[PDB]
Amino acid sequence: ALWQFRSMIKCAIPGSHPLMDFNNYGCYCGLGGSGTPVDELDRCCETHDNCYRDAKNLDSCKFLVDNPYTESYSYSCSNTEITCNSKNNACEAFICNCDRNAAICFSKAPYNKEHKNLDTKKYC
Ligand SMILES: CCCCOC(=O)c1ccccc1C(=O)OCCCC
Ligand SMILES: [Ca+2]
Ligand SMILES: [Ca+2]
Ligand SMILES: [Ca+2]
Ligand SMILES: [Cl-]
Repeated sequence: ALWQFRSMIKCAIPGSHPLMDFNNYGCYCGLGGSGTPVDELDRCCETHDNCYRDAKNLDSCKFLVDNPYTESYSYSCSNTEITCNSKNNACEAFICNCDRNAAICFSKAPYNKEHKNLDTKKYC
């Protein structure tokens, strides 16, 4: 669920304020996205967006208000490492992996301050 992804990001990058660091960054970090990602951080976000698009295609899975962000799963944080609980159902596990792969991706991508609140109408 959305709150758990923020909390995952804080797990992987203890310095971070996720909402202020990664919301409205580049072309993809943020509600929807358009164009081509501007750096590898933005591409992590585009990959997360597409991970969610796939999960919605799982005929197996029907999310409240069709938003996988509404679906809570179980995970834990130990020393910077994220673990998705194996007892999450197939839909939860899918979302859990989208979020973990994105948190780990954000953790290893250079953070370019020029790309925070990018003018997306122009650059994306
Ligand atoms: C399916 C309707 C979309 C609903 O908005 C959200 O869940 C949402 C809410 C708060 C912060 C970020 C997002 C987001 O980044 O969502 C990405 C979905 C873009 C269509
Ligand atoms: Ca985000
Ligand atoms: Ca997005
Ligand atoms: Ca659930
Ligand atoms: Cl966020």
